[PDB]
Amino acid sequence: SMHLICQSGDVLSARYEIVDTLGEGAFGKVVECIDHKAGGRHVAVKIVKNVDRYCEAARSEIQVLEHLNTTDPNSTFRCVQMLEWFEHHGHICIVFELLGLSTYDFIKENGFLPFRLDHIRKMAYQICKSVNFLHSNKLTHTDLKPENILFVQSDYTEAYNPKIKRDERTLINPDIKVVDFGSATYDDEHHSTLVSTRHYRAPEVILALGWSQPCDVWSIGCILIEYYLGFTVFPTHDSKEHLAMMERILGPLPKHMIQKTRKRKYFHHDRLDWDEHSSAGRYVSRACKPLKEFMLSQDVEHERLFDLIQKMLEYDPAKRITLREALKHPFFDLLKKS
Ligand SMILES: Nc1ncc2cc3cnccc3c(N)c2n1
Repeated sequence: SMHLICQSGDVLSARYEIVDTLGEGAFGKVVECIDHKAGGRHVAVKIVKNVDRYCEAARSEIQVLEHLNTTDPNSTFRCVQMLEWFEHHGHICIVFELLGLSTYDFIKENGFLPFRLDHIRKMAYQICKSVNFLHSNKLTHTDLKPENILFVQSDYTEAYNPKIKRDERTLINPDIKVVDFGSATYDDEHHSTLVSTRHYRAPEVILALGWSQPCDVWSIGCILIEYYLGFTVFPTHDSKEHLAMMERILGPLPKHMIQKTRKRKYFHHDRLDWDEHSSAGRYVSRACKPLKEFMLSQDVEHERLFDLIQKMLEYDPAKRITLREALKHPFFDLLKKS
């Protein structure tokens, strides 16, 4: 039914002409449109599947963006601006400023290669500033991932970089914004037991110990390592394998978190019940590595990045670095006068 109303040429709300699809999910899709009542300006419209789960998420997102766009009308803190919302043939549609590619599509279309370190630095700072602003307003985003970070403009120059032997796309401007506030939760709201997309899920979430702001910090840690590597660090759908991956990369989970989890399935007597010599086990041993072994250079800037990531990927949420502390980290010094 959604395909009936989201095609090129369609006009929504007697105003917005659909050009093309920007992205799709189980929530619905986002299409680029020409706004004929605003001079031809292109915008992005999110058309939400007509399903209670996703409908409530959209009403929720509207609430949250009205708050944030009011607090921060100039978008100093880099949340996407919502321009309008409306109903179209029973579907909630939310209009946003049009942005560039997500950091995920860019990596994908560039052959799954990493970003340059100086871009990672600017991007990381903006992500941390943005989400920290959410945290100031008693909000957790809960679904941070590279699909939900978008370049403001994804214009690029090309050069034959013979370090790979292939034409290369290089970002002109690495500014980003954060999108997708339909899972965002206030400190006082009910916290659902399963949040975040699998690969960016914090261990307190997987183990169902409760969560709040710190789980975003774990997500940002994952995002940063993917920017550095150009691939997903926890490419698994299974929770136990995910936990095994964490151990191979970050070492054993804290005894005290294991004792507390309602998810007894995953464990035996204080250790993860994981057979290293199994098929999946041997894959994890050879693929996954201790964090620091992923570094591509001993150069101090690389070390600095990896120190920050390590602190974002602290298992115990109570000990995990906060974004307020993260913004003062030495990795970011190169962005400041002195
Ligand atoms: N290019 C572009 N521009 C704005 C967007 C807003 C969005 C707002 N919420 C979710 C997804 C969204 C997108 N994929 C967007 N894509």
